[PDB]
Formats: sequence, structure tokens, C-alpha cells
Amino acid sequence: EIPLKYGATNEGKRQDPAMQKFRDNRLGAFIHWGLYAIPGGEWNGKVYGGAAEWLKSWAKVPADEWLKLMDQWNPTKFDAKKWAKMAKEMGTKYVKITTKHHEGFCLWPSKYTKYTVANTPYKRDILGELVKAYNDEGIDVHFYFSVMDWSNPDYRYDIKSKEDSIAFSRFLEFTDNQLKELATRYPTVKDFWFDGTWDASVKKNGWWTAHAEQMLKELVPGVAINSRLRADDKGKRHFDSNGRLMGDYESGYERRLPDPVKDLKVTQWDWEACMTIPENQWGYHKDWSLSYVKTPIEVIDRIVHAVSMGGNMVVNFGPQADGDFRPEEKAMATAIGKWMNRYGKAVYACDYAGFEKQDWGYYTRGKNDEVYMVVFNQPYSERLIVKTPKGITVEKATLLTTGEDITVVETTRNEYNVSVPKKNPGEPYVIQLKVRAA
Ligand SMILES: COc1ccc([C@H]2[C@H](O)[C@H](O)[C@H](C)N2C)cc1
Repeated sequence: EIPLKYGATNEGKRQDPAMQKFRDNRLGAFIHWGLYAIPGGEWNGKVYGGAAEWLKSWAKVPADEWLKLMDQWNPTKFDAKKWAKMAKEMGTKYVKITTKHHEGFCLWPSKYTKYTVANTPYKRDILGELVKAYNDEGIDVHFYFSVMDWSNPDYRYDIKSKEDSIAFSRFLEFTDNQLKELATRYPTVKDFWFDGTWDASVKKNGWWTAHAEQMLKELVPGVAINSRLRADDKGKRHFDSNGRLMGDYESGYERRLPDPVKDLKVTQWDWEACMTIPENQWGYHKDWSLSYVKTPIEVIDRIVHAVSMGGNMVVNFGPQADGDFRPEEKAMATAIGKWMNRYGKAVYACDYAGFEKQDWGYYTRGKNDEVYMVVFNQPYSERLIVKTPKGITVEKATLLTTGEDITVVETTRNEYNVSVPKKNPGEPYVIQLKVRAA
């Protein structure tokens, strides 16, 4: 036991209604929208293959020159009602929005910097319009926020001097001011998801990370705060020096997921994964031929995978400079939405089922002990193997869409074959099991 002032304080999962809502939501969208949408991965005739939102770094653009992109910020097709409708039709229950990425441009009219939507031709408070539009559709809003800020020259990557320590304190005060502004201007915010907290400077200032968490919780009753924010007294991130989770949920799975057989430890805490559609583009990149682009089924598979292991999934979108979405993202959202409309009872408010993993897909568990079999890989044998835990029996199987009864045959002591449906559903599909415990 290492004594710590800025280590974990939550033991186990929060169970207040606000955390239950965060969890039950299950499926979210991410919006990465910032000045990077304008060049879209390309600078002075060179298309950089790295993540578009990091182009300032790939092309070594000075801050002042990068931020001049504000003079081109005029997303005339932006319509916050349409964005919220796209999200609603996709079946997302929440949206995480980049309020400020590393570049330092604010999507709200901050009074603490001039690098904001207010000082662009478009002028309008994008963040505020989205908050209202999403909330009107019954969709929760979470705020992404980059502590690392390339526009503020008081930022430091490490503290090598008295002068660095003083500048960095001032940077942290600046940061607090913007955070307070976000929390008070948009009081329906449900979560703050921090990024840009990996540098030695932040790791040396764990206390500030604890403070930011407490400060926002005081301002916003029930707000969630991601693990990525947090560093303890020693500079240990996400989990403290005693191995305890800091913040309200674990937030490292990014472009990867826990192993359904080997990583069952994740079921012990809330957690949230985020993913990109291409391999590694968050902001709008104009050229998606450069890497593998996931299909809707691949995305759905990840969504179900996360829920099957007690986690949320958040699918990223990188809106165009003009304020519309690219055709690939419209198609994706529509395809996810159609699936979720049919099969979402197995996703929303579901969780880990406690069954041994089978090859046909995933199990999820509903609030009233429903066990859903979500089938992604159809056996030529036409039999879906179900091995139940000790004391559990399967009493019925039903095809979710139609209510048709599905034959269940006991094959051994703890195992059944659940038949595939008489007609191949032609897409990943759900069989709902009624189970009984001794
Ligand atoms: C490996 O270092 C990284 C990778 C991704 C990021 C950023 C991406 O730009 C995106 O916002 C992702 C969610 N974030 C962690 C930051 C540092």
C-alpha cells in the first residue's frame, strides 16, 4: 500500500442514476471537428498519411500560421438539428464532441483565448447549438477536451526550470477557466473526456488532475470523468500506484478491444472504447484510400463486442469543413441505425453475461436476465453451441425479430445446440434465450 493523496477515490462502479445512464446508453458517436477539417490532411501540395487532426505536427506548421485557418472557418452547411437527427437515426444515445483539440481552437466562444469560433467568419457557437440540438433529441452530450494546447505558449511538455513551473501554473489556471466555462455554459453536459494529458508536465502535476475532477463534479452534479485525465502522486496514469482505477470509467481502448477470453478483468469497472472508421483518422482526412476502412458489419461487431464485455462503444465521425458529413459516414450511420433498430434490445442497457465465449459471436445480458446470442459467424453445422455456467439451464430460444421458437437440444451435461433459424437471416442476428438458475 503506497499512500497517495491524488489516487483513486471511487471503489468499484458508481451506481447513482447518472452513471447508470452513462452505462445503459452503450452506443455513442464521437465528433472530431476543428480547423484541421479545412486542410483535410494536406498542406502545400503534400498529403500526409498521419491522422489529419495532427497535421500541424506532421507539416511542422507554426501556431500562428495554423490558427490563421480560422479565417477560412465558414461551415455554411452546418445544421445542428440535422446532426442530431443523423445521430438519432444511427441509434446513438450520446455524442462526445471535441470542444478543443490539441490545436487549441475552441468550438465555443471562450472568453479566455481569441482562438475560437467567435473570431471566424461563421461566428456562431457551434458547441452550444449542438448541445441544444442533441438534447432536444433525447441524446446526452459529453465533452472531449485536450489539456495539451498548441496555441498557448504557457504550455510546457516538461518542467525544466522555475520559469517553466510558473508558466505552467498559469497554463493550468487558464485550463481551469475554460473548463469552468464549459461546465457553466452548458450545464446539461454529462461527461468530460480528457486527452493530451500524457506529457511529463502533467504527470508531475497529478494533484491538478484530481482537482480538475473534483472541480467539475462540484459544478456538474453526476458528471462522469474519464481515466485518461488522471495521474496520481507518482505520475502513474489511468490506474494509480495501488492499481486502482482513477476517474469514473476506464478509457484506454482506442482502436483495439479487450480479448473476450483473456481480458475478463474489464467487467469489474465501467469502461468506454472509442474507434475510428478508417484505421487511424479522427479529424476529416480527404483521402480514405490510404488505409483500411471498416464496413458497417465490422463496426457493429465491435459495438456488440464492447457491450458483451460490459463496456460502451463510441464510433468516430470527422465532419467536413463545410459542416456536412462525407458519404461514407452517412452510409455508416444509416447502416448501424437499421441494425440497431432491429437488434438494439441486445445492446442498449445490456452487459456481460458470464458465459463462456463461443465462436458464433457474443452474448449480452439484459436487465431482466435475458441472454442474447448475437451471431456474427454462421456455423455450417447449423447448430450454435451454448455452454451454460454451473446451475444454469436454457428453457427457450426465440428469434428476436419474429418471435419464432428455436429448437434447443441438450448435447452433454453443460451444453446445448441451439439451432440456427429455419431461414438464414442474411446478417448478424439475435436469438434470445430464457435461462433459469437453480
Ligand atoms: C499515440 O498518440 C496519440 C494518438 C491519438 C491522439 C488523439 C487523436 O488525435 C484522437 O483525438 C484520439 C481520441 N486522441 C487520443 C493523441 C495522441
